[PDB]
Amino acid sequence: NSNICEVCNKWGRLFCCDTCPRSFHEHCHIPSVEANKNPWSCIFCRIKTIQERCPESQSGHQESEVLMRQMLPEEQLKCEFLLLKVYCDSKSCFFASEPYYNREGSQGPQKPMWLNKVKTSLNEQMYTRVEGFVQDMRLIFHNHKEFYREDKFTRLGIQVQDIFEKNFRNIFAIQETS
Ligand SMILES: [Zn+2]
Ligand SMILES: [Zn+2]
Ligand SMILES: [Zn+2]
Repeated sequence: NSNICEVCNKWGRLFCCDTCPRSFHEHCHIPSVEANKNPWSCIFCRIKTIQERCPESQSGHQESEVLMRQMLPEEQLKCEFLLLKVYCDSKSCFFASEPYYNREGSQGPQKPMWLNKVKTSLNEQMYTRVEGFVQDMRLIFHNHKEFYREDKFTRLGIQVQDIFEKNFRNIFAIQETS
């Protein structure tokens, strides 16, 4: 197995996947690495299994259909993995914890949002459809773009949203378009 966490790229107290060479810190994995379970399979492995069991699950889908899906176990897993893919990018640090807003010429958002809040919400089964999770994820970046206006820091929101959107299209097999 790897000697660094797959998400944050640091060494430490790592839990190793039994079916692939990835490793994870306990709370870097989503869901948090399970207490017992030998063997243990990471989220990357669990998602690959879904695909392998239903190869047709990779044919293209419409986003509008994906968003209306209820959060049954497989859709819950897919949202967890998509959230983890965002945390995998180091620029996710900017969006992880609760933000505050005090900048001359801007007003904070009406509904603040952050990655750790989405993480808790998934853990607590607060989303009933995929739409709930995707709306909160996109709100993170939209709030950032609006607040930072013409400061070049706005680009961080664009960058991390692009990771999100690429991974959303991949994980939920969104039909490719120009
Ligand atoms: Zn880590
Ligand atoms: Zn694995
Ligand atoms: Zn099948």
